[PDB]
Amino acid sequence: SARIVAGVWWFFTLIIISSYTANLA
Amino acid sequence: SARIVAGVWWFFTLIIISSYTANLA
Repeated sequence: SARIVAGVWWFFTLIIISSYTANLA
Repeated sequence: SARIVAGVWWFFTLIIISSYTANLA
């Protein structure tokens, strides 16, 4: 139950931080 | 107590490494 939550949130924050890095770049 | 310290520090080092990567790019 919590595993998919952690996974989805992890993917979410991953794409977000990568996008931030790219934009700043 | 320590949870928000780890969180804030994580956010901090996150912004810093993203900024470094972007700048170097």
